[PDB]
Amino acid sequence: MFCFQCQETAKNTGCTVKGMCGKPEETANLQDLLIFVLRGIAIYGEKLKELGQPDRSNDDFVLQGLFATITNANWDDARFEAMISEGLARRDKLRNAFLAVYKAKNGKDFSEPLPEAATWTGDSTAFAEKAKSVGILATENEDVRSLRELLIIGLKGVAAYAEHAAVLGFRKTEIDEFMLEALASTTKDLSVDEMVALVMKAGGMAVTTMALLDEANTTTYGNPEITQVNIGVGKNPGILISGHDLKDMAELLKQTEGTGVDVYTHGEMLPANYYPAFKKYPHFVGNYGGSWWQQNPEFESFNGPILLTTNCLVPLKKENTYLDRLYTTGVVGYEGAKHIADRPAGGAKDFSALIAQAKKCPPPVEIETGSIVGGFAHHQVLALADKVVEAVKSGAIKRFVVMAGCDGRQKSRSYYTEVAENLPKDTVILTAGCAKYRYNKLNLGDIGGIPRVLDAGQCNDSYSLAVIALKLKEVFGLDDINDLPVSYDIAWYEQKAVAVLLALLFLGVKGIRLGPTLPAFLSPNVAKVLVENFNIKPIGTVQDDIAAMMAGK
Ligand code: SF4
Repeated sequence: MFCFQCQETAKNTGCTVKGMCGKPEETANLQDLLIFVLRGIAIYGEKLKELGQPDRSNDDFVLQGLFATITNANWDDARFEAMISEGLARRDKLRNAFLAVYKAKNGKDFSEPLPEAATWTGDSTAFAEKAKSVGILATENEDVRSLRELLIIGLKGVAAYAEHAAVLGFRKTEIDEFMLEALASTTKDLSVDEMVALVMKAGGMAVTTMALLDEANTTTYGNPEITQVNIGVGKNPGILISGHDLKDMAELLKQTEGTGVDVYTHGEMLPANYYPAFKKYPHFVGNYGGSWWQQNPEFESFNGPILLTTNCLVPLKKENTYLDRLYTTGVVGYEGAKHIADRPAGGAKDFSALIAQAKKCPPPVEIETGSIVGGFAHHQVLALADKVVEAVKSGAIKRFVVMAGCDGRQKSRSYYTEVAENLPKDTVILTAGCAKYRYNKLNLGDIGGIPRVLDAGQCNDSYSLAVIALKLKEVFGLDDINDLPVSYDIAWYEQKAVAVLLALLFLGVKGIRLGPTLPAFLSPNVAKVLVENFNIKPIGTVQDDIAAMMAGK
């Protein structure tokens, strides 16, 4: 196999036998075949737009197909076979529509050479073998491979956020059009300038999509606000909801109300605690456990059903017993886990089986007590702008350090904890995404009532951090966002984090430290471009990086 799209890729080079995440050969290869079929859809969908007859009927299928191939999203080979088969059928529908429109506009049959992604077909028995030859290693030039895969990796991150927006009824044609432009581009022979421009365009579409998801989430559930979140437990059976999808949360809360089953969040659902629409339910207890990579023992000890709305779902250990109460939904899949089907238009998912099972379960094991404070998204922080700016001006707050992003399991990640612990006491950490779990249960206190860790929310709520930085740029009358007293020490893990990074590069943020290692999918020459254009940096020692950041370097 060959996969290198996440931080934990083997030898920081590529997973070749079995993924470090657990993804086996067969699954990895099926994901490659799905992306190949998506490129085929893209080739005809882009041509139909160019002819003036765009067909948007595959928008959601494309988002969902890309999302299903994100790290720790979907482990169910039968789901990938179904998506490949359905993708071939959708592709051929687009092909036949394109052939007819082309013939009408040109007075002759289409006869131009097309990439294999546009024309190959087979039944599911053919998938495993074909999959071997249509993966990443089919592109041998290292710079073409690097810029095509960087584009697809950021694009999948954008697709995940676009899917959450779409679930909530928010869509923009430019996003779905770009999915096909970007996919199709990876079958074309393009100059380096053209390939780099597409990656930067992906960063601008990450800005568009992150803004759209921020609009979707806050229009539907309110602006996040300062909240103290219990991390202890109650004495009722519960359901634990994990991943990122807030509409699933809204429906689970409504369905569990009055049933005697409590709701708990996990992982990237912690920010559901911050939204006014959800704070109104008394049976919403708080947040259980820690980061995604700790979920085997914590899903076990939770005792009730667990609902994965998105990644990260990690394979069970052999001694884990919770498969019978593990539920997937959305693009998530796992062999042997019960899947909650998509809601129909104008309808709701049905979580009744989780509720019935919960009542047969013991209450959660308490693994810690106390609280986490959060809800500092853009409306809440701008509400405090005068106090924050006074603190800057008085020197009470010397610097902000953005430590947003995505966590993972490697030991080197203790760096982020150590940076948080060792930063001077007149600094404030800004965070979003599960990278927060390296430092959100410390006792760093506050500065004149402003907490020293400000959690804006999910990794997508890195959007709020950019909005805050742009506002402060204007308040301080600066010509360059980089001259703010803000440093960026971002942790990444999978493809959403990469989308966030590309958004920040599109916004002109330079000097970012990215870790705990750099992507395997940057060739030497592509790494150099990003260094020359954006001064991206690897992490160094805790003491060295703190001292450089405090100097604005
Ligand atoms: S998703 Fe990450 S750990 Fe899993 S196979 Fe790909 S690079 Fe390896």
